Amino acid sequence: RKVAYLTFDDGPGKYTAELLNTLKQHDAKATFFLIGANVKEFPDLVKRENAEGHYVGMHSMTHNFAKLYKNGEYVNEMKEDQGLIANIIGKSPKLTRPPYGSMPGLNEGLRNKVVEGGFKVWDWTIDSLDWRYNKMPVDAAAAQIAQNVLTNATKPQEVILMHDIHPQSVAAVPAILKGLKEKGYEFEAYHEESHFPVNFWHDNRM
Amino acid sequence: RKVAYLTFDDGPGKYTAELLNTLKQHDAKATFFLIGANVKEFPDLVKRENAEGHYVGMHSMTHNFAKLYKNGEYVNEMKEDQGLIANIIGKSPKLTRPPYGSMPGLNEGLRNKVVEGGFKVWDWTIDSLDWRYNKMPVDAAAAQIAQNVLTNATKPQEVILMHDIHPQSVAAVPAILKGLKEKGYEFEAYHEESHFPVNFWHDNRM
Amino acid sequence: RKVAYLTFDDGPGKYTAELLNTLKQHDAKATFFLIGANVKEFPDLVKRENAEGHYVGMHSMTHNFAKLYKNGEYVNEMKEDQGLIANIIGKSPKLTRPPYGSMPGLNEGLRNKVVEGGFKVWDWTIDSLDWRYNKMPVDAAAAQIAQNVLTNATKPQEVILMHDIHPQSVAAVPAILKGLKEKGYEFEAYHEESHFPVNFWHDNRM
Amino acid sequence: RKVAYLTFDDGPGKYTAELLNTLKQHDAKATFFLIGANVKEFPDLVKRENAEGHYVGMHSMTHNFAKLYKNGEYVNEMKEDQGLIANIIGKSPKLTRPPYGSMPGLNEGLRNKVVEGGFKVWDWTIDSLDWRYNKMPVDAAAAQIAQNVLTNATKPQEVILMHDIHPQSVAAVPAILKGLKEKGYEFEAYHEESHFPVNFWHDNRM
Ligand SMILES: NCCCC[C@H](N)C(=O)NO
Ligand SMILES: NCCCC[C@H](N)C(=O)NO
Ligand SMILES: NCCCC[C@H](N)C(=O)NO
Ligand SMILES: NCCCC[C@H](N)C(=O)NO
Ligand SMILES: [Zn+2]
Ligand SMILES: [Zn+2]
Ligand SMILES: [Zn+2]
Ligand SMILES: [Zn+2]
Repeated sequence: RKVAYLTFDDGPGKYTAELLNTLKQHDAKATFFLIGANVKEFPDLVKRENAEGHYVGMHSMTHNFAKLYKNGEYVNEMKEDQGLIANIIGKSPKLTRPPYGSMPGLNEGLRNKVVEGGFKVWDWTIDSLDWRYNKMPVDAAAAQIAQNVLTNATKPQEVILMHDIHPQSVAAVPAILKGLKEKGYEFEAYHEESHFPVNFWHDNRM
Repeated sequence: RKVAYLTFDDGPGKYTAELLNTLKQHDAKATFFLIGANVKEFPDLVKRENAEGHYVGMHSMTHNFAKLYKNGEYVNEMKEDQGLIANIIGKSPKLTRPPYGSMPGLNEGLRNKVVEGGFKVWDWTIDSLDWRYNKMPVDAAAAQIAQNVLTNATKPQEVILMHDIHPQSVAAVPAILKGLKEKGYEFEAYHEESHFPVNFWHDNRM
Repeated sequence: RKVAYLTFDDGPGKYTAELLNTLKQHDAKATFFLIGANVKEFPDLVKRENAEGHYVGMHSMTHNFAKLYKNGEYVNEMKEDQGLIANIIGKSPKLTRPPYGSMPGLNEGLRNKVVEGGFKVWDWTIDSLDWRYNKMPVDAAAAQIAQNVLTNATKPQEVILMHDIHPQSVAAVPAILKGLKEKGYEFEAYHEESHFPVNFWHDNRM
Repeated sequence: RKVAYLTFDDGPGKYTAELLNTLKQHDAKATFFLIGANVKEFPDLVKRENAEGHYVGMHSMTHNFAKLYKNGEYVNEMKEDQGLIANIIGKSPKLTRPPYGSMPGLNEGLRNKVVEGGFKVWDWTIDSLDWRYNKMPVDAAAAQIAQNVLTNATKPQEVILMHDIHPQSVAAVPAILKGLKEKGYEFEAYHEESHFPVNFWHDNRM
């Protein structure tokens, strides 16, 4: 069967509640990788995301490339983010989504620490390219983003990269949600017990 | 709708003519990001690149991370470079390719200065890793470099990072051209009028 | 009669146990040259290497070129490393593998002292270059590293240089083990009584 | 048809005349790559080799790995050696044979200088392994060396690596001369107008 994993990064943000409504209204479950600072200021949205059956994973504290990878703080930031999230939803998530992807940032050393810290790493198989259409008219932008993901949806499993801190991104989702549904896809959240590898390194320990 | 953008960096140099010839035989256009000192040493090579339908953009004067980013010479160096190139081909190009990529060197300040200067910044979506294959037979280095490229071309647009200043890179170009062409790609040069953002910062102003 | 001597340097490490299993699974014997710091921290892995029919040789304490060769600490470091290994496996190995190879580091003075100390020296006849392949997907890297080795196996004896301290390296070994066996090689460990010279200096006293 | 290019390195030496006799009486042509100091001390042998129709190439001045490749003195030494030989045989030879082979020593920069200085570079396709049997009974040693090349001779063109500064090598030559002669090989010397590439880098400019 075809399963589609919508993933949303850099949240929560001010369009997240509209997204959570749009998703719920189509009974569609998704995954959110949250930044620590946005977890601090939107505890409600965090609690709601988990409450409406979506997976709530980490996307670090600083979203800073040099700190995470060059200064080796990745796993440390993923753990601190994990704590903040656990304080709200009462579970300690294991799935991380690397800021800027894992390639080339997540070197062999840091990949051991992730494995040793108990974390998984997910990248994506489709880039919605939503960041291109920023600060542009929302509906035109969103329609293009929609077509971006739909025409690249070909494989039995797909992990789609989006950003709910962008209006054109959240606006893109309704057209994506059932356009993908007719191609036979279903919209699941990530489940830890059903982990399968999706990382640029093809590193199957994560 | 598929378009491959071969880009070659740190040229011109002693293999560039052989590469320019390979490009010509295949009627393939591409893009060159030049270092200022090589602009001055091989001024006729520059002419010919632009004369055969390739884009000529800048890749700095010093290629020195500390000077470019920590000290913020970037926009200066790309301007100086631009001037040299203009004096030879007439055009003042706008596109720049950052040494060592934009991430994390081009901070928001420099990025502001870039867009303020009218300049533009390209990174890449495929890294051929061509320059690292320098301690094996050239023909075998070229085959692994071609394979790297051919097996990552998937998106409707691909910006392929290469260097025309290593023999194994230029030797890879024939295999790469034939392979991608099998995959339905066209080999156009960058066009100024037809710009779309391609950078690690996801900053669509540049 | 064709024999392939897989040698693994700078271990033991965190992929070593998995390497030991893959070896064991193909009924294959190999050689390990160990650094002093890792013999101390992975003593079990050392005993297992020996216990499972592999040769356990030295690869110094510091892996530092200036201390080993410029300051002449080579024989000292190999002796200290020898002591550490013997406290674990109960025999004092004589074969050493020079960090960075013997050329040009092991000058005649040090080569004389090596000879006067009872030590043997092995360089290699095939460089897998496996450690250089740390910036691509691990399976892709392993396949190219396999290719490197398979295409250079031409002589009845081949001493292949690898590193069991990198993920892409241990992943390459299955394809190497299957290609070379198909090319007719057998995978033996170094035996001290059967010593034959393999060094860049063509010095057959080592 | 089959042609065998016997090449002898590091000479001339004290068995060179005995080899030149062994060659002449078997109506056999060869190639000698000479060290500058041995050219200085054996002008007769140098003159004789050319006078008797063999090719006389360079093998550098110091035979020092670090000087040649790391300090980039390779081409300088081949030119200084070229001068010495030209003063004897009245022509300036173009073919050089890299001490310790060209891999990895002859990097891309140096391969350009060799190309720009007008030099060619030959490695070999067969290593006689003659250095292993040094200071050993000449008779046994020579027989093994003879077969070493014989068991590795399969291709229409073969460049055998030998050393006429060793007794066991020169003694091996008679037996080699008859194994190859039976396989249909002919023993021609290298001649410059018929140059074809034989180098570990597969750099076909050399
Ligand atoms: N607005 C996008 C900035 C960062 C994009 C990058 N792909 C990432 O870290 N997504 O979570
Ligand atoms: N190993 C240093 C990186 C150099 C390559 C870099 N990607 C670049 O600027 N190419 O043009
Ligand atoms: N310059 C890289 C050093 C690694 C290769 C070297 N031959 C070695 O020490 N192996 O153990
Ligand atoms: N007696 C062997 C010393 C040098 C061997 C090496 N293969 C070489 O440079 N031959 O010319
Ligand atoms: Zn992000
Ligand atoms: Zn560059
Ligand atoms: Zn080592
Ligand atoms: Zn030599």
